[PDB]
Formats: sequence, structure tokens, C-alpha cells
Amino acid sequence: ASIFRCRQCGQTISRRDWLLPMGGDHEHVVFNPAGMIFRVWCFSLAQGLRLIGAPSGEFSWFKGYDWTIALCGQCGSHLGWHYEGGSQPQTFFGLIKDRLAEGPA
Ligand SMILES: Nc1cccc2c1C(=O)N([C@H]1CCC(=O)NC1=O)C2=O
Ligand SMILES: [Zn+2]
Repeated sequence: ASIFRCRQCGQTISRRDWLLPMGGDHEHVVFNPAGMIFRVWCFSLAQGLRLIGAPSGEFSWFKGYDWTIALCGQCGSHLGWHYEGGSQPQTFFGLIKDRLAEGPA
């Protein structure tokens, strides 16, 4: 249980080693304006995604950061968001825990 894959298809996405304690905890539970609750795990790094469009600050869960939707690059499943434009770090990924599968490298 060291690498994270897309639950829907298997695409390699991230690694346990790349978890990022933002504000002291890698896990942040948040809601969007449609009321959907997400258990977001922050990662300093991820691969295998497709980052869609240009960034937006609207509704951002992380102060100082703008977001882009992050899809699985293989199957299109919405896996989370890429955050940029901030500070320490300038960028990171916020991925929806239950949309990944954990397993051996
Ligand atoms: N405006 C809408 C409308 C529908 C769904 C979402 C947003 C929205 O902003 N986010 C996220 C994007 C990422 C973020 O940081 N905050 C959000 O509320 C959504 O899931
Ligand atoms: Zn996928």
C-alpha cells in the first residue's frame, strides 16, 4: 500500500510518500456550493491526470490558491483539483480519497 491509482480504471496517480500536510494535516473535508462533501488528501505531486482549463480562485478551499479541475487522464473520472498561484508551496494537488485505490508499487 504505497501507490494510489484511479479507482475506475487503474491509471497511476500518486504515492503515499507524496502526501502533503497542508495546515498540519494532509486530510481536509470540504463542501462545494452544490453541497457535495469531499475528503480531500493533499499531495505535493501527482501524475496521470489531465488538468482542465485555466485556474480560478472562486470558492477556493485553500487560502491564496487558485484551482483547476483534475481528471483522470485515462478515464476522465473527476479525481480532484490542482492548486497554484499560492505560497509555500506555490502548487499542490487536492485529490478525493475515495476515488483512488491504494496498493503495491
Ligand atoms: N462553483 C462550483 C460549482 C459546482 C461545483 C464546484 C464549484 C466549485 O467551486 N467547486 C470546488 C472547486 C475547488 C475548490 O477549492 N472549491 C470548490 O468549491 C466545485 O466542486
Ligand atoms: Zn481513471
